[PDB]
Amino acid sequence: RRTRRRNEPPLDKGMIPWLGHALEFGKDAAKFLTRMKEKHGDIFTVRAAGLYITVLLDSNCYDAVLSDVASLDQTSYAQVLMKRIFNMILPSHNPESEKKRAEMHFQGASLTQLSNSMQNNLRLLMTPSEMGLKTSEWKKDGLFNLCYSLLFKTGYLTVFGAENNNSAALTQIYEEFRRFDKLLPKLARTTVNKEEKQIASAAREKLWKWLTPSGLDRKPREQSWLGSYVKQLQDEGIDAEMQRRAMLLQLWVTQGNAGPAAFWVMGYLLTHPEALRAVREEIQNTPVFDSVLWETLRLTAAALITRDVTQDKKICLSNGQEYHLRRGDRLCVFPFISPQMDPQIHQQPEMFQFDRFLNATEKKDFFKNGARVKYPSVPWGTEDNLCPGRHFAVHAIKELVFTILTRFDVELCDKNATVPLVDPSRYGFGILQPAGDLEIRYRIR
Ligand code: HEM
Ligand SMILES: CCCCCC/C=C/[C@@H]1[C@@H](C/C=C/CCCC(=O)O)[C@@H]2C[C@H]1N=N2
Ligand SMILES: CCCCCC/C=C/[C@@H]1[C@@H](C/C=C\CCCC(=O)O)[C@@H]2C[C@H]1N=N2
Ligand SMILES: CCCCCC/C=C\[C@@H]1[C@@H](C/C=C\CCCC(=O)O)[C@@H]2C[C@H]1N=N2
Repeated sequence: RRTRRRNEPPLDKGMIPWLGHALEFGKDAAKFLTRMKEKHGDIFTVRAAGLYITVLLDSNCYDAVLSDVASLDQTSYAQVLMKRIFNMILPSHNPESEKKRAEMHFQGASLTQLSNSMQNNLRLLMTPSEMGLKTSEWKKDGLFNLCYSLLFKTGYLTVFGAENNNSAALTQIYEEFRRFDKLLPKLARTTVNKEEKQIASAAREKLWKWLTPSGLDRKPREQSWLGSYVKQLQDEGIDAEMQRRAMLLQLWVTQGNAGPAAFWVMGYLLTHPEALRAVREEIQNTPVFDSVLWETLRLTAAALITRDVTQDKKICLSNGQEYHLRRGDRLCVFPFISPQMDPQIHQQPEMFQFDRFLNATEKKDFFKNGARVKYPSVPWGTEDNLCPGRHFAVHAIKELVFTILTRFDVELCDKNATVPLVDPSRYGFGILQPAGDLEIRYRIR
């Protein structure tokens, strides 16, 4: 029987013994945590599957709290998730030497080269023939499926240097990946039913084979990002089978957000003609588009930054009140709920307004009840630990949007359509994914 100690957050066990709020937290994390915020405020502790999870939603505390890596561990949870989702183990892996390299390969001159290759690869994949325009003037597709297809294939070819895969082989990989990706949330939660466990297992196995071209004598490039990664695993005594499985882990890490983000960007522009105009005008340093991307990320970048509490920690909210986390609990931080979707910070937060971050110049002054908000949106995580793939991802999103808007005419099938609702299963996992899709048609401009 867990009991609240002095200055611990509000405690909400739910009614189901042991299990607590696990189901509901899992089904839709935004709805459930919003519910709890309303009930309890900016900090509260929830029971889920025998564990107690403290959630911090006071955005000005995020950095200072998360900077404390002595009290807050990413690694052990990442292990469990790695096992549950990717059917993977990496005994004796040092995550530190590979965190450093991920940061170096995706910035500076290293990023310039990858971005160049990304551009070249996107051009190869946006040929009339690649766009399915060999049979008619117009081609019907879902905007989401199209945006993911194009960025997945570009990211893949660029980051893995997998030109060994032909046009139809890339389509097969993407489609298999999608079956895996679709199931990744349930898989992360251990909520997979019989059929879904089999589909997941089947997709993983095809991908493990396809992503490592075993039969080919392709000398590894050990100075590349992916090559140095495999070499490290090999030097750590990690067997060939696990190397093969790490490829699917690295595929998700690098390809599972950008295409989806580009979908939302395009979705919002196609449904907001004034935003589309201001972007199209600009396409002839891009302050407008910058704002459009940042708005899109406010609405759809929903990582649930999670940590295990390794030691008791005293924590302070903006009002000065003090709370105690206890060793063995989890801590979650959710910038989606606040600041991104906080109505006291961004008025009408459910609405896409392209200029939200433009003055009458970048808008940088934001407030909650007269308090300065340093970070009005937090898609890349916290200032101490910013996503190392962000510059690459933004480049890629720009490149797709630019290209589509310039070389294609793209129309919504239903003239009055809006962007689909969000598939709530996605909250916590990065860029959100549409419930259904946005039906479009396109042609060579
Ligand atoms: C729209 C695109 C993306 C978004 C919104 C996003 C979001 C995030 C967030 C919020 C974190 C912080 C995780 C944490 O603190 O626990 C993170 C970390 C990370 N991201 Fe991304 N990401 C994106 C794209 C990418 C891409 C394209 C790559 C690879 C090229 C990538 C690689 C990584 C890696 C390796 C980390 C781990 C940092 C660490 O904890 O050591 N991400 N991402
Ligand atoms: C505890 C899980 C840590 C996972 C560390 C690997 C980072 C993965 C990033 C992901 C962002 C994280 C989303 C929520 C993961 C939970 C967390 O990092 O606390 C996706 C893929 C890549 N960029 N975007
Ligand atoms: C939502 C995220 C789910 C994907 C799982 C993320 C996996 C994260 C691993 C992290 C730590 C996991 C295991 C390290 C210990 C290896 C072991 O003993 O199995 C970092 C980055 C990657 N490898 N090291
Ligand atoms: C990685 C963040 C996205 C996950 C979406 C929410 C799902 C599961 C967990 C939440 C609790 C909900 C169910 C507990 C089952 C997870 C487990 O067995 O570890 C919070 C955040 C994560 N760990 N604690």
